[PDB]
Amino acid sequence: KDKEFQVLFVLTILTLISGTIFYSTVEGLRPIDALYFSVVTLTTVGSDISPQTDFGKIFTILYIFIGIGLVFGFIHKLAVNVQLPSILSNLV
Amino acid sequence: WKDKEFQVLFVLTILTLISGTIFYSTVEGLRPIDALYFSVVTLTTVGSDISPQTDFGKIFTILYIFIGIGLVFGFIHKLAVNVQLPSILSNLVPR
Amino acid sequence: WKDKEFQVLFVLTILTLISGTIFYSTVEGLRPIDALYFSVVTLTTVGSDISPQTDFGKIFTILYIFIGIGLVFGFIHKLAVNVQLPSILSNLVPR
Amino acid sequence: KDKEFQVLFVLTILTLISGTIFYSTVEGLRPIDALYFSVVTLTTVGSDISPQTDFGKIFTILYIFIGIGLVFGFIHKLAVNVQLPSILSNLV
Ligand SMILES: [Cl-]
Ligand SMILES: [Cl-]
Ligand SMILES: [Cl-]
Ligand SMILES: [Cl-]
Ligand SMILES: [K+]
Ligand SMILES: [K+]
Ligand SMILES: [K+]
Ligand SMILES: [K+]
Ligand SMILES: [K+]
Ligand SMILES: [K+]
Ligand SMILES: [K+]
Ligand SMILES: [K+]
Ligand SMILES: [K+]
Repeated sequence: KDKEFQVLFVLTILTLISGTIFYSTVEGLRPIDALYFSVVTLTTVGSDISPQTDFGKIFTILYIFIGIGLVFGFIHKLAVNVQLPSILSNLV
Repeated sequence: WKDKEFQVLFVLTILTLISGTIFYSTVEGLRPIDALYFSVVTLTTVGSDISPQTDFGKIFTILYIFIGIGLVFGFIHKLAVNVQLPSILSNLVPR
Repeated sequence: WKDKEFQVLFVLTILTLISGTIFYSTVEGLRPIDALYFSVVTLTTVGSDISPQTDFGKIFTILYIFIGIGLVFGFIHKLAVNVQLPSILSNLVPR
Repeated sequence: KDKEFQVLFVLTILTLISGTIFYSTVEGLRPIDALYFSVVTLTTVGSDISPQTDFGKIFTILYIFIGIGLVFGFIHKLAVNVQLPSILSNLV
């Protein structure tokens, strides 16, 4: 029972939905490719493509500053939840 | 204005991004918007789909990376703790 | 063996990298060494020069990123504090 | 006077030298491009190329695990030293 995790999850999903909508409508990517671009951008993995429109470039700059902190907060909380069963099985 | 460290990191981040925009548009021939995009994705460690083509560009980018990552991520951290986190919390209050 | 959290993160990291090696060599057709390279650069956030071409590959990679980054960086942190830092310190002692 | 910073600097330079030597001899890159590859790898910015030899791929995997922590420790210490004059000029 972790409302902090639940809220971070919601915020992450909503942020990825917004990017998917944006890149699929403004940059003309298939939904899966718009989601992929959004994910590799906010996780800092990085893309092998870039936006073609000035609007898309500006959006991506702002999207990084809006979303990078949240995404890494979520990744951290996710890691705690995913590794804890193994830690506890190896402890008590 | 309450957190002076945040104020400094913000100004330094803006100046760093202006410097990169000027550099890449002059030396690497990018349009200013593409030079700003390149600077942002580089200093946040996202990475661009392109890379510098000139030796000057490569050397500058190495130095810009080392100095710039620390500042931009210091700014992102302060933005998260001083702006985004309080805004999220406020927006979760039932009214 | 003294730090059980480090032990768990190490094993989980190895299993995660084996899973990626198997996945990318089967679904994306990469040689195993290229699948391992891709998995490593992806989960450390370095990023590859390539990207998945199949929709299965794209979906898997999104999930692998979210689960894998946290584990691999947990491992890197533990490796730094429990192995690399004590080794550096020991190697700086005049004898 | 910061021996911690001095040591991190030395370790970083030696690590970048080793990568420059490796990628310029094994992967046939010009020195500047071997240094660039080493830097964007350890800082996690990422490269638009990859090693062509199996030896180079294996080396890069190990190089990441050997060097990423040190490089980020250095980047942090560098940031403290670079921003402190501005903070202090804005304070005392
Ligand atoms: Cl178990
Ligand atoms: Cl422009
Ligand atoms: Cl192979
Ligand atoms: Cl001053
Ligand atoms: K990338
Ligand atoms: K690329
Ligand atoms: K483009
Ligand atoms: K990239
Ligand atoms: K990165
Ligand atoms: K890359
Ligand atoms: K990257
Ligand atoms: K990159
Ligand atoms: K290659």
